[PDB]
Amino acid sequence: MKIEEGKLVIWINGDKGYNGLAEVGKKFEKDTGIKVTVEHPDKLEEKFPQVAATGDGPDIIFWAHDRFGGYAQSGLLAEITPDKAFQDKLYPFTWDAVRYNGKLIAYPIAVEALSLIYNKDLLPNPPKTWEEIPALDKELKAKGKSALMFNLQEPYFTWPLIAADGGYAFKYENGKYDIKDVGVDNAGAKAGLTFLVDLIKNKHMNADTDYSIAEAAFNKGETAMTINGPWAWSNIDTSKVNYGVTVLPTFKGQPSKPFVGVLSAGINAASPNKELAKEFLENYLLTDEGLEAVNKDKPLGAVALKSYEEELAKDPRIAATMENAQKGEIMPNIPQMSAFWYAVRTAVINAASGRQTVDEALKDAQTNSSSKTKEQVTNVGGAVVT
Ligand SMILES: OC[C@H]1O[C@H](O[C@H]2[C@H](O)[C@@H](O)[C@@H](O)O[C@@H]2CO)[C@H](O)[C@@H](O)[C@@H]1O
Repeated sequence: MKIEEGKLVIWINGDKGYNGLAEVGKKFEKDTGIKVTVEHPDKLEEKFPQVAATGDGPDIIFWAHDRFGGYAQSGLLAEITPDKAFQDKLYPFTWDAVRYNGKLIAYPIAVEALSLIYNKDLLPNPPKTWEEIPALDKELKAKGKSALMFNLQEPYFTWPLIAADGGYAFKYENGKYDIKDVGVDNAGAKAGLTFLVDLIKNKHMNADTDYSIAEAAFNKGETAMTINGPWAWSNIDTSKVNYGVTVLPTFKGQPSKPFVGVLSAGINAASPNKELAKEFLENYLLTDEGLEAVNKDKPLGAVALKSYEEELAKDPRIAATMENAQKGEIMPNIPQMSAFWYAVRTAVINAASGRQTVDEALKDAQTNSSSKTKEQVTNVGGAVVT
């Protein structure tokens, strides 16, 4: 109703291959007459639940699977209906990532994990440990370069270090995540965040560094290393930088443990075009030709579609992505994930900027993460005085 019948509107993050996705949309339109419009709103993962709560928003939303349990619990995502032959085309573990309360609530697209990206002309042998980074930066600074820059504003990028020596989100046991058993303020989490904060205090990193600042610096050759996902490789290809993609550094001898996302496509529960969305996703996007179009724009990572992953696997960068994914953990998709991420975002930004100590910051994050959230998608705009 509110979403227009007879067309598809799609939202996807602006760092992904939205132009390639639009090409698949234009093919669909040429074949079927059905217009497909791709948009990449800022903060789409916050906008979606707000507008979808009223029956508006896109027909299809692309995001990592971790947000989708919350959306489904709120009644905002449709159960999908792929048949067995279709399900056979994708890796079983990717279907598990989009299963919520026994139901499939999105189409898996690709497996995303962070890797260490390095400039082979500044650093032909990248460091195997976090511990050696301060000395490396000291050496490079004397010559007008830095060792490492990555996004310090989103906790996704610092999580691998927090988790390395023992940090965790929710304990999983016997078919359930226990929201009362959270691992954000244990000794391992404290050790990792303390190491990051010390890097900042010793002027090896800047607390204000964000995604754009880090990407620009790496791609200009000002910093020897960054931490990012497969989507970023396209812009580095364009840049003058000769780069490699490798395993994340260890911390206290333990592998960094990135939280692994499955980029997924959910169908708005209010869409009058659920059948059109199914046809588009199963018969146009999740094909070798469709994924190629998106992947050529911005790499997806290790795709869920078996036939195309076999092609993409011939690539040391994908081998590295998989190595890092296997050392980390697939994110939970439970509704509590939103609270978890907001809590850890606050702790990381506050500790990095010197607004809180590490102990103070993570104690707060532990409290909010483990608080069973009576969640609402209501807002002030619908409020009425009674
Ligand atoms: O930083 C917290 C943030 O992490 C994840 O978002 C990732 C996403 O998985 C990637 O596809 C890519 O877009 O980078 C994002 C971080 O900027 C979680 O998916 C998200 O819920 C969480 O807020």
